[PDB]
Amino acid sequence: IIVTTKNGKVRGMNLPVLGGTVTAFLGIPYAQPPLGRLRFKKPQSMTKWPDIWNATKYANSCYQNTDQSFPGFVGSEMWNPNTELSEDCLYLNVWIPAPKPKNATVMIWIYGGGFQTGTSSLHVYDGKFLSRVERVIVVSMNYRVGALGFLALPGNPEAPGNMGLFDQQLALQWVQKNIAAFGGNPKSVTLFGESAGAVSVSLHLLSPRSHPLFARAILQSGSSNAPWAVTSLYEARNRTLTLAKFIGCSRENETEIIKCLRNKDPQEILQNEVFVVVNFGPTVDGDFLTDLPDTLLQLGQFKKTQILVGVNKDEGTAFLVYGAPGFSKDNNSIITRKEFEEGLKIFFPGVSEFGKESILFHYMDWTDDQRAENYRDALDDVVGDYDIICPALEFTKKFSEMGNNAFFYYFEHRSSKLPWPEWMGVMHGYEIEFVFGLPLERRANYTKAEEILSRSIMKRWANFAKYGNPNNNSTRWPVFKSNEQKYLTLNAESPRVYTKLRAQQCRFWTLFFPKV
Ligand SMILES: *[C@@H]1O[C@H](CO[C@@H]2O[C@@H](C)[C@@H](O)[C@@H](O)[C@@H]2O)[C@@H](O[C@@H]2O[C@H](CO)[C@@H](O[C@@H]3O[C@H](CO)[C@@H](O)[C@H](O[C@H]4O[C@H](CO)[C@@H](O)[C@H](O)[C@@H]4O)[C@@H]3O)[C@H](O)[C@H]2NC(C)=O)[C@H](O)[C@H]1NC(C)=O
Ligand SMILES: *[C@@H]1O[C@H](CO)[C@@H](O)[C@H](O)[C@H]1NC(C)=O
Ligand SMILES: *[C@@H]1O[C@H](CO)[C@@H](O)[C@H](O)[C@H]1NC(C)=O
Ligand SMILES: *[C@@H]1O[C@H](CO)[C@@H](O)[C@H](O)[C@H]1NC(C)=O
Repeated sequence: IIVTTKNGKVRGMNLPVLGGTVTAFLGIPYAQPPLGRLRFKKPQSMTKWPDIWNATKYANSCYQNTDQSFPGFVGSEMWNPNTELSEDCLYLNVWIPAPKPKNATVMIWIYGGGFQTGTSSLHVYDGKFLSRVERVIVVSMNYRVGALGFLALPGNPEAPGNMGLFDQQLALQWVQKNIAAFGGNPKSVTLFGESAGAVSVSLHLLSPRSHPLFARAILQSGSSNAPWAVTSLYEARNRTLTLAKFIGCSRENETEIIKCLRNKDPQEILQNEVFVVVNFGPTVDGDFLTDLPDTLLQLGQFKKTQILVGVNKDEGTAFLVYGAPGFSKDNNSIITRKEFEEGLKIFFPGVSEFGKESILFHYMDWTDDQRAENYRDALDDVVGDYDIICPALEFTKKFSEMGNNAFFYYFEHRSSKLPWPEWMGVMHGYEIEFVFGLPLERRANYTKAEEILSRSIMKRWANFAKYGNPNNNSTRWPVFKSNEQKYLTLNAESPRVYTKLRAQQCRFWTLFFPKV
């Protein structure tokens, strides 16, 4: 099982997957290690090796602070890295079906994590089931996060900004030059990702030099037009200078502020990263991204192709348990009105006190919901609608006004193995295990219905990658058009077709709230 690339030969391994076999290549380098003078710089093309690269084990994860908000709790630690942390982390993984195909569709996964955390070696990102069941080739790459991936000085090639996004772009370039040798069709590539990875996929749609590197796109719970996605270039010069003051590298000569940072330790950078305020994420760098995503969308400046977008029913709950008063994973988080208004101050830092009164009126005082859970559920809807759902709906509507086919889903199933409490519902991030087919292993002790639901989701995802349409006697997933705006619910009982998701709420965020 040796495949010959353009930089050398790589060895793989065969995995027993669901009574069959899947060939996996874990840890193929796609760029020179960004060590020394290459730190904070854009990735350089990988050098050649005459030997055989073994690629039989998940490579290193990029340096990142780990989540320690809930010690020992699996619901938080399942997202922490599971390999050694090092700056030498620019590697990718490939999963080829067995027997080897000849022109298989390729699906490339881009993990999320607020552009500060994440790795492709997580168990929930294991592509072997998807390659087995749907006979697609699955690719995933590690890209730099935090300051080491998004430290920005305007126009300074020592730290230009969006380095982590260029890491993804170079990994897409590797697929165009090498996936044919593995049995994949370089003209049938689909990008899919979740949260910050969905922001990444939607930024590749807005980056012209990425257009020829893929065919279609899938956005799970994220889009680059979200309020938290992209900063301006001056906003990114600040924070970069603020970090320099905290770490002790303040210079009046800018290009040598980076020479001081290149000689600090990676753990030293991570400890001062958090004191700056997404502290180091995508910016309008003028190279990868030339304008704010909302401007590029209004100008029609994006790749014209099909997209598949969707959100989960309870997007906001995961946000609230990490920094909102009254919320806890150890009780029902029944909050008072005072705690509600303090939650708005956290998630709406600059808005006025009348702006917060507008939110409270449209989500609470406009109706008669006198349940004890009113303020709690409404604050989940406020954060979910403002930060995830309504931006994703606006992204899909823009692609539809221009005449591109789009498909929208509404995930409603809560995993029977969800470790978080019940008040959090269908959380941000917990559709991924159904997309990657984890309920198919009967030893994982998912319900039989969850295995069926997972096979359905994997089929719809793979159909969209292969044919540009997720759809047969099953419930048809209609096209999302700008007028009717039909979407499909994803659940274990019976998927339903509805129209205009959260329409009243999104009309408040896009038509009325900007005016207060
Ligand atoms: C759900 O849980 C949250 C989180 O609380 C934490 O988990 C709980 C399961 C429980 O173990 C808690 O003890 C634990 O902190 C609850 O929200 C927290 O509520 C507590 C009070 O119950 C708040 O702590 C208090 O805050 C005040 C500062 O504004 C201050 O007056 C208090 O200190 C005084 O009183 C204590 C006695 O409690 C005394 O020891 C001190 O010396 C002092 O006099 C006290 O620190 C937390 O700030 C709250 N947390 C947040 C994030 O807001 C929540 O109430 C609970 N909900 C339900 C419905 O049960
Ligand atoms: C690569 O894998 C082969 C086959 O298992 C093994 O013989 C070899 O030792 C490995 N290479 C290294 C450097 O360990
Ligand atoms: C794969 O399909 C593309 C069109 O999608 C075609 O141009 C190409 O020749 C095919 N390659 C192989 C190896 O079958
Ligand atoms: C970043 O911006 C804040 C707000 O204007 C300012 O006070 C601070 O000095 C800036 N940080 C710099 C220039 O390092």
